[PDB]
Amino acid sequence: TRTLPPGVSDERFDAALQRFRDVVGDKWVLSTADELEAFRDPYPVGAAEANLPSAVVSPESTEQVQDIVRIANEYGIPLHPVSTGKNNGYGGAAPRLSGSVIVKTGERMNRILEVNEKYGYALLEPGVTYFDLYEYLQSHDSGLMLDCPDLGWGSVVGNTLDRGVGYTPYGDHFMWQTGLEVVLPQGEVMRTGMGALPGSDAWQLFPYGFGPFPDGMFTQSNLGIVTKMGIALMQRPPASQSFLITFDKEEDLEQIVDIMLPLRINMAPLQNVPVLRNIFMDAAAVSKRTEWFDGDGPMPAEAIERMKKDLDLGFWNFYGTLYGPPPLIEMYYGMIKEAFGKIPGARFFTHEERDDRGGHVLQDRHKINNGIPSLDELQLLDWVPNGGHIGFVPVSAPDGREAMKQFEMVRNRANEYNKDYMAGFTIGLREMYHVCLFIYDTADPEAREEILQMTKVLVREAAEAGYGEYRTHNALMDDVMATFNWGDGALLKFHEKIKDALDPNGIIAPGKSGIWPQRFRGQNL
Amino acid sequence: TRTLPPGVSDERFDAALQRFRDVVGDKWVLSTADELEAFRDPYPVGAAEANLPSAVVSPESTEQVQDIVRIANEYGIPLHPVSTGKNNGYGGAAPRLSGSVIVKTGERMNRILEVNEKYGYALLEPGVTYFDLYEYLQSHDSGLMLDCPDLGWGSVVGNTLDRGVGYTPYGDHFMWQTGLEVVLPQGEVMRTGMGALPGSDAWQLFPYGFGPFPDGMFTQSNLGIVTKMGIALMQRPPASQSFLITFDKEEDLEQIVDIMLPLRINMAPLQNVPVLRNIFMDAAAVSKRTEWFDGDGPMPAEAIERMKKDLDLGFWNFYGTLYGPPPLIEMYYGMIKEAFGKIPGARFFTHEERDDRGGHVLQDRHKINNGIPSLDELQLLDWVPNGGHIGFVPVSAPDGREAMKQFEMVRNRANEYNKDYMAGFTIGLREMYHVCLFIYDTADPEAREEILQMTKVLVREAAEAGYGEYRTHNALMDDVMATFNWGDGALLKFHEKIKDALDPNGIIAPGKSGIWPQRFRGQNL
Ligand SMILES: Cc1cc2nc3c(=O)[nH]c(=O)nc-3n(C[C@H](O)[C@H](O)[C@H](O)COP(=O)(O)OP(=O)(O)OC[C@H]3O[C@@H](n4cnc5c(N)ncnc54)[C@H](O)[C@@H]3O)c2cc1C
Ligand SMILES: Cc1cc2nc3c(=O)[nH]c(=O)nc-3n(C[C@H](O)[C@H](O)[C@H](O)COP(=O)(O)OP(=O)(O)OC[C@H]3O[C@@H](n4cnc5c(N)ncnc54)[C@H](O)[C@@H]3O)c2cc1C
Ligand SMILES: [Cl-]
Repeated sequence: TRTLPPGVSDERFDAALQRFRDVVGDKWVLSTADELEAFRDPYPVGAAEANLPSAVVSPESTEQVQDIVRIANEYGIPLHPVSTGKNNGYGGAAPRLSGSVIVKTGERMNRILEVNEKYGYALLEPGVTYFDLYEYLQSHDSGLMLDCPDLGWGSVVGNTLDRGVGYTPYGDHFMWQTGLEVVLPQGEVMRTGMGALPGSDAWQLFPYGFGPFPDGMFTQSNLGIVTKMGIALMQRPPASQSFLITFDKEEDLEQIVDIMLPLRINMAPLQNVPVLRNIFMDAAAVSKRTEWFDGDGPMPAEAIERMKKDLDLGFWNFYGTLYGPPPLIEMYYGMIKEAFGKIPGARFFTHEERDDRGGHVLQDRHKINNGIPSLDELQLLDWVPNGGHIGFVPVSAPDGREAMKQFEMVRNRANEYNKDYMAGFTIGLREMYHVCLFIYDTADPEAREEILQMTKVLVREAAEAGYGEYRTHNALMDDVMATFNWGDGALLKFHEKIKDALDPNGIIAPGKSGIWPQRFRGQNL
Repeated sequence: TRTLPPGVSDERFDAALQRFRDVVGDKWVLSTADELEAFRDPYPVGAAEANLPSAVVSPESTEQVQDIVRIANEYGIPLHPVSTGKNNGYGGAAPRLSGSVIVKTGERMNRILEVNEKYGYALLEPGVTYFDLYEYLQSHDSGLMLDCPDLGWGSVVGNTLDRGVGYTPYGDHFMWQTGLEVVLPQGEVMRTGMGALPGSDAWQLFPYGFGPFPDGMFTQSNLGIVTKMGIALMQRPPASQSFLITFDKEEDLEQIVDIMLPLRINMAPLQNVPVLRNIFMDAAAVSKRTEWFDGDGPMPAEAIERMKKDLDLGFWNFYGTLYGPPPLIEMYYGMIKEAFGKIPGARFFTHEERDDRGGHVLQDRHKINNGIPSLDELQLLDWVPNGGHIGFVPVSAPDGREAMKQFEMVRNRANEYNKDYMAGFTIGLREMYHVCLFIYDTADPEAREEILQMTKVLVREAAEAGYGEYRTHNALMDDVMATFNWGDGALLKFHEKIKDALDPNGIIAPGKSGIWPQRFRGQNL
């Protein structure tokens, strides 16, 4: 049965589609069931269908975005803006609110507007992928490098707008975002920062501009459709070296984290984002689950030991990258070896010392940590048939006992649903993330429903222990925002007031981050 | 004549005052003419009286702040929140809107709530000064250091809330701010970030939390009264060394800036915030104008040469600090000397080589750059009798030709209004600030009016050249916000919509950053 926007008749929707076609062109509006299939969540959560788009509209310009927004206000049609729509693990391109129209800005708004070599920045449209930007930098013999997530096919802009992250020293994307242009919910256009000062050359140089600083309000947000965004770019160092440290025991996590923090907090000797990945995560990158175990339930201890031995990895595997002149790299690596070498059974390998199957993750991290985009990690999804994942990422203090508590409680819950504990821990400077990926058969309704029910429990149990998530899937946005309820839900009430003021017709991505406009509030959508 | 809130009778104001006394106590509400004199702008701008407070209220707790806000809503009383009220150069404690009540949060809300050594942060109430925090750190044998502005008597919180800055690697205060608690304009209380997740230990560890990131909306803002704020604190390095480079010629600025940028953008070898100060600024720090010139009009070339020779300084004076093990300091200093030494006439001095009168600024920067608070810079105000200053700080690209343009155009206008050109240039990573302090006799109505009219022209001329200011004085807030008018004033319209939604009764600091609530908009206040 045809997916329609809430409250919009078939006939009114057909009329609205024609209005959208008049703006963007006939071939740039998709609305048949088969056309829309590719815009459904590739990794669906829950057995029942959810997050169904009614159409996709691909504008070519900011003006076209403004016109689309105006039409949507006239008809009361919700709009879900994306850049490349590769938010896989958190819903893909699919809207939180079923019946919403996807506004795929990146399809045609895909220009690199400027890369400035001297000051080190890019000004981008949403369709510029990490692969696209890398190709530009390489072909122009740039001295700059980008910072990419694990998969290079996403958007420099879209990733930033969900507060996505990478692993170089510029890994905090939002931090390095500098200036944006946004179409607000009734169709008006605004530039932030020094972009608001006509003729300023400092849009990509100074983020704040004058007065209240608004750019963060457009991240994980439903307050507009971003059409341009700037980001700072780091100079490529003269040399780099990546390394792996394998740690043999599950319980080593406590000591690893307690050493990681002091080596990272001053940004040296751990100069990049430290990542600690468990054996399940590293095995999934290079092998299928059935290589190790084809039975029912959690993987047994004997099979875990076989993964470690066959791949020459530990239960916990630390990956890092060093940058600078060779003598600096040598000094930092010496410090790292001295510190982590206090853990019995730790073994060290550089990216030059591992050409085996087990070393494939090290080789991938060496690319990612050097701003070389990759799709190697798509192999994770071959862990089981029809593989998909959902991301579950609580934030906590960088403390070894806190890490052990999280490890144990998530693994306990995963075991109940016969899901592997595939996880790592990362630190920024002062904060810790528990990066959990649950991989499952997307073709199995039971597995889809298990994932939904399990992750709802994980969210609750984490919150009960004082951990909240930094980012989440469509299916969990209400649940996660409900955990941030200090002062009787004060934060959400604040967001709601702002949403209603900027979006009185309730058009833009209703329900993103649990923030619903008045007309949808309290309706179990 | 008694200063009253706009539209509020003597009798209604008296009733509101009594309600405030019922909340905070009789001695914590000030409302006599004599009491209020001390809360006037110490460095008034314009001949006519302006920015007059009607009262000062000193709450002891968040709950008291909430009750004050509720009372202000009921009686229509505008509230200007401050921490320590030392925003000298930009209005002091005085409200933009005459007749507003100052809410001096810092008088009694002055506790250090937490200093965490391991993760490196503080959680603070508004009344904690830089001197207060330094005394705490020293007395507890901390391994942390703070980042202070030039004068240590301000508030760690209040400074951050105006996007104030210091000069260590943690010089961007707002960047390192992590979590806040705020009373919104109708009296509800909210915590940002992980503070919104009850029981989280990560309020001061991870700034963003979940969903749209709002903390920037409370800086240079009138959207609430902040009651608590967290900030990250850097670990103190094992050693440090400060240095001065004197450059003899006015025209050397171009080359200095063009060398500064590449030495700073990678955060090495220039590890701290680079500052370049002119001879007027450095002379004023150590001497009176009449030492050099007692005549009418701009200082002649012969007197400028005498300042340089007697103080053994250049026209432009570069100050920097290096941190780390002695070998690292030596290497970086070598790189800096090699690079800047290409400018003919450059001379180098370390903080160990130069404890003469001219070197007093070097010794002060060595304190500031090491998180040691100081009030030595108050000596600037002795340049002339009854000395005050106004801050004028345009932002531009870190380009030598741009610097020369700004130098010349600001100096031209200063000369025309008989004001000394006291200025420096600083760079962040990618952006440049032209830090102008105009010192004048605050007791002279003509001088006050000249300052106002000159700075209005400077704001306009800067905007015409594509430069906007990062921060400004009460008297210039409307003018500066008017320059950020891309898209027919889109930015201000956005701010106004948010202001009216959160503050329907138009209570909090009307006119801050040029943002007026509906009831005051378009009224020439
Ligand atoms: C195995 C695996 C590994 C992963 N590793 C990482 C990783 O290392 N780091 C990481 O960050 N992610 C990671 N992800 C998640 C995901 O792949 C990336 O974050 C990806 O870059 C996001 O998709 P995108 O860039 O296409 O953004 P989009 O899907 O285009 O945008 C994401 C969201 O941002 C908002 N948005 C985007 N564009 C606009 C706009 N123009 N206007 C307004 N709002 C907009 C919307 O809410 C949208 O849903 C991983 C996923 C998988 C499956
Ligand atoms: C010679 C000289 C040198 C200076 N050098 C520097 C320098 O190096 N760096 C720099 O940043 N400044 C500098 N200043 C400016 C000024 O001294 C400082 O920034 C000072 O720290 C600001 O005053 P404060 O900390 O008392 O903040 P306050 O005056 O208390 O607050 C400043 C503003 O922030 C807001 N605010 C404060 N508290 C709250 C609250 N609780 N809730 C809501 N809003 C609030 C208000 O708008 C308020 O007016 C200099 C000034 C002079 C005269
Ligand atoms: Cl409120």
